[PDB]
Amino acid sequence: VQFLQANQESFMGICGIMALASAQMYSSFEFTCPCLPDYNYAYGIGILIVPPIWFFLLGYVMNNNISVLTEEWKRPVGKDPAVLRYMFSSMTQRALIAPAVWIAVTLMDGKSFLCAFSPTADLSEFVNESYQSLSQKELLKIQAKIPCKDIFEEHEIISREAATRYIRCLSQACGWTFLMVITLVAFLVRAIR
Amino acid sequence: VQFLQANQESFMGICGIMALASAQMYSSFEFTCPCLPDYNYAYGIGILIVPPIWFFLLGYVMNNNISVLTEEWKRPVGKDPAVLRYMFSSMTQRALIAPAVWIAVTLMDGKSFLCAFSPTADLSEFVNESYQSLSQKELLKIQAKIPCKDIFEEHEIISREAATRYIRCLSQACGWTFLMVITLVAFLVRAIR
Amino acid sequence: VQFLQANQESFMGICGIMALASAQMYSSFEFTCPCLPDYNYAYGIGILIVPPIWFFLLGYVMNNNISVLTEEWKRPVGKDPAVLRYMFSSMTQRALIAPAVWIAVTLMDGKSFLCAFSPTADLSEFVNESYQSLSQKELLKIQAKIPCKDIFEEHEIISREAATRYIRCLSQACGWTFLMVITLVAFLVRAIR
Amino acid sequence: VQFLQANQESFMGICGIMALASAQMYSSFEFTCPCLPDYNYAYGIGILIVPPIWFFLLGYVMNNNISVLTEEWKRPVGKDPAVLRYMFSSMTQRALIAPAVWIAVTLMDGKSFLCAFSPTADLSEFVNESYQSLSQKELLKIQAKIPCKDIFEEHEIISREAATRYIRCLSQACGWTFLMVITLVAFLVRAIR
Amino acid sequence: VQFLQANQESFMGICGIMALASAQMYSSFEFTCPCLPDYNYAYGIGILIVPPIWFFLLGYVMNNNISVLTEEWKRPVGKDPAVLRYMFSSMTQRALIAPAVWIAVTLMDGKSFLCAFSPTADLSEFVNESYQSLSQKELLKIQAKIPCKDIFEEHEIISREAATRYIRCLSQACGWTFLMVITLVAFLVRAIR
Amino acid sequence: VQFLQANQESFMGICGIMALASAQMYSSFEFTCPCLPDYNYAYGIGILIVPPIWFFLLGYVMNNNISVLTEEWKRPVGKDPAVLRYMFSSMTQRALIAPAVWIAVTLMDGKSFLCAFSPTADLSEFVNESYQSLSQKELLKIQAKIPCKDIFEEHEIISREAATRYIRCLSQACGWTFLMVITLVAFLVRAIR
Amino acid sequence: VQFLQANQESFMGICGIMALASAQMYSSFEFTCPCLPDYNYAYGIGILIVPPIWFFLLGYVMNNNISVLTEEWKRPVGKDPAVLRYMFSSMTQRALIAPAVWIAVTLMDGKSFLCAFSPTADLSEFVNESYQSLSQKELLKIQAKIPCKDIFEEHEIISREAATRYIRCLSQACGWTFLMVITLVAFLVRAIR
Ligand SMILES: *[C@@H]1O[C@H](CO)[C@@H](O)[C@H](O)[C@H]1NC(C)=O
Ligand SMILES: *[C@@H]1O[C@H](CO)[C@@H](O)[C@H](O)[C@H]1NC(C)=O
Ligand SMILES: *[C@@H]1O[C@H](CO)[C@@H](O)[C@H](O)[C@H]1NC(C)=O
Ligand SMILES: *[C@@H]1O[C@H](CO)[C@@H](O)[C@H](O)[C@H]1NC(C)=O
Ligand SMILES: *[C@@H]1O[C@H](CO)[C@@H](O)[C@H](O)[C@H]1NC(C)=O
Ligand SMILES: *[C@@H]1O[C@H](CO)[C@@H](O)[C@H](O)[C@H]1NC(C)=O
Ligand SMILES: *[C@@H]1O[C@H](CO)[C@@H](O)[C@H](O)[C@H]1NC(C)=O
Repeated sequence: VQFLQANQESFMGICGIMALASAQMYSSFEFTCPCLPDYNYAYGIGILIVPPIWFFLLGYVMNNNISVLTEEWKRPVGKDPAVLRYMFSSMTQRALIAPAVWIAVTLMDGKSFLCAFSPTADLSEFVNESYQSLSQKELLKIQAKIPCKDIFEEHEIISREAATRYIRCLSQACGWTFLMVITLVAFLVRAIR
Repeated sequence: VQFLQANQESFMGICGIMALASAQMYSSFEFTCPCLPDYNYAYGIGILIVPPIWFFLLGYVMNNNISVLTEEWKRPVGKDPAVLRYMFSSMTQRALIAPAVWIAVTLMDGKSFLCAFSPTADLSEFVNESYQSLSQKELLKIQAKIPCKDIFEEHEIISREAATRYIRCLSQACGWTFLMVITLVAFLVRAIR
Repeated sequence: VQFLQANQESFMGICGIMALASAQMYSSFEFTCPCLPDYNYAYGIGILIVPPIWFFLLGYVMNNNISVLTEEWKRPVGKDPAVLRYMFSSMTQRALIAPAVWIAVTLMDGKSFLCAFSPTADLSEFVNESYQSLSQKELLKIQAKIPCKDIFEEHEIISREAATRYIRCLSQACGWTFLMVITLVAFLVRAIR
Repeated sequence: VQFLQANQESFMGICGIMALASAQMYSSFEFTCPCLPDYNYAYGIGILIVPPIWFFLLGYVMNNNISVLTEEWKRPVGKDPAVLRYMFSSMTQRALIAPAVWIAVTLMDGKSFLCAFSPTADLSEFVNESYQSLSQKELLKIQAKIPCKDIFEEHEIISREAATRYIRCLSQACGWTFLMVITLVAFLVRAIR
Repeated sequence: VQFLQANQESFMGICGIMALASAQMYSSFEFTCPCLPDYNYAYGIGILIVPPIWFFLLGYVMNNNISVLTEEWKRPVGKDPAVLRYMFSSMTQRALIAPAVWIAVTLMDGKSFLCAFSPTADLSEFVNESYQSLSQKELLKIQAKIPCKDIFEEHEIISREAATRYIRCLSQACGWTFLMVITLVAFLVRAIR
Repeated sequence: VQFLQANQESFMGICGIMALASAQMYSSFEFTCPCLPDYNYAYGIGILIVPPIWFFLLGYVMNNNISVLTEEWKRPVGKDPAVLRYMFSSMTQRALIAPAVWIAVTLMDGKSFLCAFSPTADLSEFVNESYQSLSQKELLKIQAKIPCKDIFEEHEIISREAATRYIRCLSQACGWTFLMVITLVAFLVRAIR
Repeated sequence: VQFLQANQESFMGICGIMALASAQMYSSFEFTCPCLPDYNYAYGIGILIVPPIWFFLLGYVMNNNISVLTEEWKRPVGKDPAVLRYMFSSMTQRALIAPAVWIAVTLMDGKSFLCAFSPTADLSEFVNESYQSLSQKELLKIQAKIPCKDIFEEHEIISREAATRYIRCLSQACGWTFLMVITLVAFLVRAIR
């Protein structure tokens, strides 16, 4: 939370104020994995996918030049040819910021990955040597409870903390690759056009 | 609480100051489920319904142009035809902000859902296999105590934490659908009129 | 306490500065129920009643136009007829704010209700089935100790937490009804006069 | 401590800055009852009495018009008759603020009352039924240790927490009566002169 | 620490900024009594005596008019007779502030008194009745360890907390007498010269 | 986190604002060593290497003179000869700040060193005397779990805390050498060119 | 950390901003004694010696008049004779501030002394009476672990807390002597030149 208060007053700005808004909203959001073999994937991917869509729509709405764009696109011939495209692309670029920040933040803190890819993941290195031959339905039901400290009661079968750290490392690697690709794309866009 | 201090000074504004007011008021509100089979639904739905109504009335009151609206609507013919409707609709739109923020915040933190829909919910996956045949009145009385950590003393029958996470996920899904529908409506309103 | 720091700088104001003053004073006030069958009601109703009276007097005192009102009311004929009534009613309205805030805050946090109406309340649903036939003097003395966690040592007779939550819900319902009635009255006053 | 930071910037002032100074000084003062039958009363009454005297002297000193008052009172005839009395009374009134704040704060938090009036108080309702006949010297020595959690080791004789709450309620009642009388006096002074 | 942040911005000042500097420096200073019969007195009196001397020297150094004073005192006859004495006395008075604040703060928090006067103090009321006849060298070595919670392991001989509270009360009494005498002297100085 | 809030407002700046950005980002980054003999080195070196590369790219992007550099380098002959090189080198120098801050901070807090060089390190002084003759594959697998408090369960073989402190000291030595070399290079650059 | 935030805004300054920088950097630095008989002295003296050297170099670099000094010292005859020496000495004096602050802070908090002089110190008063005759190599290895709470497991031989307090007192005495000598030197410099 201190990171938001620090990065504040930097723009001082409406463009770079939704970024800290999304970051702080994630910081004050109670992630709760259902820890069920059926609804884990859905919940994880939903937390990963839906809030950025909503932030996109919100950034499109809060821009004071949607009215003019609608008025011009509505006429068969509006009062120029492509200053409209300019402000439209500027609006889209300004809007695309907060979704990227949300996705980066939720990837660096690998809760959604841990909640989503836990039941199906291949954890054969962490499963105990005694219970190394059992129905994968049992392993599904057990591994589903890994992101839940309070519900997991199968310490004699799978080390919970080892698998947690493994999947969190995977999630952080993915987040860093995402950040690098995004920054390269921004570099090309600013250096070409 | 840090989210409110961060989002402050953004408008700097009386319109976008009731939003943080309602958010902070929820943050500093001691939600207390009665954990009784009779008054759970009432308390949950009341916390969900009444404070937004009060915020609506308050936002209507704090606007300095209710006096002029009353004076004009009181005359059979006032000193124009529809600049009154304009300021009235502006007042209503400004007022409708804080109820939406309250409902969104109280849905993302699924306490009201957990308090309200716990006694009647169908929790057959979490009920123990031994006590899978008993009077639904007993299950009513037991499930009523799920939102109360201090009162629940039936660990041999129902896993409390699993059901809590389940209902909290449901509540968060509902909150996200609410936010998306609200944002789409705002988008249409700003893009048409 | 963060709510006061957030709502600060909003008026920026002497009128809307006693509200946060009373709220913060309640936040930093050590409520201590005597937990005796004789002095519970007195203490609860006193905490509910006296501080708003004091805030009323204080708001009357801190207004710089009591001297002029006294000087005019003292003369048999003062130097107009009813600009005095105007400033007097404005002073009274400005003063009536902080008592309302104090009463609302102390009702939402149902300590005074829990301290006051505990010894006399009808708690027959929470009393154990074994001790369901005993002198109501015994129940008086026992229920008096409900708001005190450190003094209550009768867990085999009455569930303390259940009764606490029950009475806190009642208090919050009363507080919400109070807020709604107050806001309706303010609405009528602003819309008529 | 948050109350001081909140009430700050309100005057923005040298008059209403010693009030928060005294309040904060009490907040950051380590009250330590000696818990001995001989020095309890002395310590309690001293903490109640001496700091307000010191604040009075300090408020008299920090006012830049003591030099002129001394120079005029020193002459047999000074260069008017009673503008001196005016500034003297203004200085005295400005000085009398911080002692009142200190006394109110130290009364609302009933430590000085608990430390002072504990050894001599009549606690016959809290003394156990077994030890209801013993030399009042023993009760003196025992009750002296009531404000000390770490020293009290006579739980089989007197309930410490009950007596603590009782005396704290008495102290808060006294503090509220003090505040009411002070505010009434200020009201009369402002409404008459 | 909140007291310093509160008293800040009051002067807004270089004179009244060393006071909060010394107070905060004491607040962030790790007092560590050696708890040995030989070096307790030395450490206590040193913490009481040396830092105020250093603050005196520092306040003398940070004043931009020592160069002129040296240049004038160096000449046999400088370019007036006693405007030098005026600025010298003003410098000395400005410098004497921080030592007083340090001494007051370190007296109100009776650590230095507890560390210094513990081995030699007469604690015959707290010593157990069994060990009331033993070589005062043993009592010296034992009482030396009173300010150290981690080292004291003689609970069967002397109550540590009782003696701690006793000596802390003595220290606070001394601190209050010091503050009163200082304020009286300042009053006389401002009212005479 | 307080260090960032303190060093803020110092530049008041876009150049010296990415430094605190990177420092705060490290402060709010959840380092999680996988504690596996295969992926420890990779994770440690990645955390050490990749974020500074990303900060370099970001500092290159956020500078408003990449467009002009591209436009000039694109032409066979641009509209001078080497004012381009000047602004290019200034941009590169401004960009190189945040990577250095990240590397210094992550070296002073020896987590990456502890995670990376733990499985291969030579810890023969800390290994117990009983298990001083065993397959280095066993020691590899065991030492891999040293940075994980929750996973390490081999206290009868290797002291975890001793090895942790050893490797953290090594990391801090490396960080200090890095800082010294960087500062010497900056000194030469500023004193020559 | 609050001391830095308090002493901030005092200069408001680039000269007196490195002082708080070094103080805060020490506050947010994880001191970790290796607790080995060979590398304790090295680590302690290094933490005491190297960071002030780096702060000296940094303060020399951040001053905007090293370029002019180099340009003038480079010529056989520069465009006056000794205004160069003036700005050079001013730069050196401004640079010497932060090393002094670092050394003072690290001496008042006697970790470096405790880490460095623990293995070689003469602790014959704290060593148990049973183990008062043993090879000083054993005492070396044991005393090396005194600054480490988690590693020290020889409570039957040496009291760890007593020796810790002893060495911390020694370190604080040294720090106070350092501060006094530094202030006297500054006094002489300001009063003579
Ligand atoms: C594996 O299972 C055995 C029981 O067969 C148990 O004793 C052992 O502690 C388990 N180990 C792990 C790492 O789960
Ligand atoms: C279910 O009930 C049995 C008793 O028949 C008990 O042993 C078991 O622990 C219970 N399990 C759960 C998950 O409630
Ligand atoms: C009720 O009293 C019985 C003793 O007759 C006791 O065993 C039981 O735990 C009590 N239950 C409650 C809810 O107080
Ligand atoms: C009163 O004393 C008796 C011993 O006679 C003891 O058993 C009981 O717990 C005591 N009760 C209280 C409230 O002190
Ligand atoms: C005093 O010493 C006796 C042993 O003779 C011990 O039983 C008792 O607890 C001690 N009391 C105190 C207050 O030290
Ligand atoms: C070393 O191993 C032995 C068992 O042979 C055990 O008793 C001892 O505690 C161990 N010591 C350490 C420091 O690991
Ligand atoms: C000293 O060693 C003896 C064993 O000979 C032990 O009983 C005693 O507790 C030890 N005391 C200290 C202070 O180390």
